[PDB]
Amino acid sequence: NKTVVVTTILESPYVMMKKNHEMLEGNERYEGYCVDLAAEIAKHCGFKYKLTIVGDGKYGARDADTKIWNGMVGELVYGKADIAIAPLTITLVREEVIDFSKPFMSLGISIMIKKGTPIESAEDLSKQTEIAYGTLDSGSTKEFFRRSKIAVFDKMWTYMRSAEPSVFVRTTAEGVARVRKSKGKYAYLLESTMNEYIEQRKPCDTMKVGGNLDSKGYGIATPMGSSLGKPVNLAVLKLSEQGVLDKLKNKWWYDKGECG
Amino acid sequence: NKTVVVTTILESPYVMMKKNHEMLEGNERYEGYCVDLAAEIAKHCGFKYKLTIVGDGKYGARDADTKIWNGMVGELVYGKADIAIAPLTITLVREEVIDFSKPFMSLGISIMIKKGTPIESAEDLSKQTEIAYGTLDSGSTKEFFRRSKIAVFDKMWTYMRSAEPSVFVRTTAEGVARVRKSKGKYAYLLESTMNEYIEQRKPCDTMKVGGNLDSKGYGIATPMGSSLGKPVNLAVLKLSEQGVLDKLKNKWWYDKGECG
Ligand SMILES: N[C@@H](CCC(=O)O)C(=O)O
Ligand SMILES: N[C@@H](CCC(=O)O)C(=O)O
Ligand SMILES: [Li+]
Ligand SMILES: [Li+]
Repeated sequence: NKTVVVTTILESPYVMMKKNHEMLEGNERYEGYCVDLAAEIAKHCGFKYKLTIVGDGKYGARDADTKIWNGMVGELVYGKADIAIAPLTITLVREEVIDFSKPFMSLGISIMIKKGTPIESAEDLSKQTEIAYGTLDSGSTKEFFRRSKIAVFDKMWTYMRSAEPSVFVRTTAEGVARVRKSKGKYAYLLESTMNEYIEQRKPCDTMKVGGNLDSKGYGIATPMGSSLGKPVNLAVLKLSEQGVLDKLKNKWWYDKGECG
Repeated sequence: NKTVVVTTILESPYVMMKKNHEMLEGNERYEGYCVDLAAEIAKHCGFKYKLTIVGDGKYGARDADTKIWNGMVGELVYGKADIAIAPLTITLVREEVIDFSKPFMSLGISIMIKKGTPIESAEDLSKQTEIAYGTLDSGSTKEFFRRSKIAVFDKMWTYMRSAEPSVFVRTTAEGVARVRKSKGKYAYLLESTMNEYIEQRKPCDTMKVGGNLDSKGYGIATPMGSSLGKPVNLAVLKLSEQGVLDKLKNKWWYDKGECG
C-alpha cells in the first residue's frame, strides 16, 4: 500500500552519507547499519519505505515546560513518521508514548578519553576537576545522569549541569572533536556502541575506559498502537535469531576498522 | 483483586530453596534473583501473588507432532499461570504465542568446561571428537543449534542430535555435574548468566571459555493479550533505570561468590 516514512538520524555507522551522495537520490544517498536493517525489516514485512533524516538532528526529549517532544520521538508522536529505525534507546518515558520492538542491539553508557588521560572510571571523573566531561543533548545519556540516585552519578550530574562553558554537545561528532582537541582535558560520556566504533577510526586517538555504567537496548519505534509494531518486532527477533544482526554489527564496526 | 499465579523454575540463583524451607510456607520457602524481582514487580504493579514451581521443570518447547507447549510457556498458553518470572529467553517462536516485557537481563550462549580442558571456542569443539558436548532439553539453547544455518553451529548440532549416549540434560544442575565428573571429556553449552554464576561456586572447577555465541535477553512473560503485560513492562523498565536490576545481579552472583 502506502510508502512507509522512516525517521532516522545521521549518526555513524548507523546512517552515513555515501561517497557519491551528490549524484544519488532517495534511499540510495545513505549507507550504514540502520540503512541495511531498514532494508531487512522492509523485506520481511513487505513494505516500501522512504528514509528521512530527522529535521532537528535529535533523538528525542520532552520539554519540561511545554511537554512537547522533539527529535525522532516527536516525529512519531506527532504523526510525521511511521517508524524510527535508528540507535534509539528504549527508556521508560519513551515507552509510555511510543511502541518499541524488542532490542536489536545491547549497550550501556561508557567513557571515551583521549589516549593517555589519567581516568579509568566514572568514580575517577567524579573525584577531580581538571578534566571536564559531558554528554549529548536531548538523549538518554543526559537523562540517565539527571535522574540517577546513585551517589557517584548524582555527583557527576551536579557538576555537569552547572559547568561553564557547557559540557554538553549537540551531536556525537562534536563530542568526539572535543575529546580529540582538548589535550586530555575533556572526556565524553556516550553509548558503548558509538564509543567502540570511534575507537576503530583514524586517527586512533581515543579509547573506551571502565565498565559500562548501565545495560539497555535500542529498539525500532512506532507510534503507539500502530499496526506496524507487531510484524516489525517479529522481524527483529527473526533477524536476531538468524545471525543477521551480528553480521551487520561486524560489517559496520570491525570488518573495515582502521586501527589494527 | 485476585491473587496472581506466578510460574517459575528452580534454577539457581534465580529461585532456590531457602535453608529452612521445611518450616516455611508459601512464597517464604524460596529465595533468589527472581524471587526478589517478583516482589519488586508486585510492589510496583500493586498485586498479591503466589510463586509456583513449574510442574514439569521445563522452560518451554512445542512438540512438533502434537503442537502442545510444555514448561512455563505451556502454563501461560493453557491458562494455568498468570505470569512467568524466570530466566525465560525471549525467542521468536515464543513471542508468537505469549507476551514478553522488554528484557530484564542480557545474555548469550556460552561454553562451560572443566578447568584445564583444551577447548577455547565453539570452533574447537566442532573440530574434535574426544570431548562430548550438549545442552539443556526443552529450552532456547537446544533450539539455537537445531535452527542455525551457520556452518560451525550446524556441525555441532549434527553431532549432538545423534550422539550416544545422549548429550542432552534435563536440568542445568545435571549439566554441571556432567562437566565436573567427566575428567574433561564433557563440555556444556549454556547461557552466560548461568555459567558465570556456577564459576563463582565451590568447588571452583569450571570456567567459561570463548565469546558468547549470540546476544539476547530474558523477559517477564504473560499470556497473550493479558492486561498485566503493560504495567509489568513499565515496571521492568523502571527497575532497570533505577539500578535495581544491577543491584540484584550483584547480590545473587558476586556479593557472596565463593571462588575469590
Ligand atoms: N541512543 C541515545 C542517544 C545517544 C546518547 O544519549 O548517548 C538516545 O536514544 O537518546
Ligand atoms: N533460558 C532458556 C533455558 C536455558 C537454556 O536453554 O540454556 C530458555 O528460556 O529456554
Ligand atoms: Li511504548
Ligand atoms: Li508475544
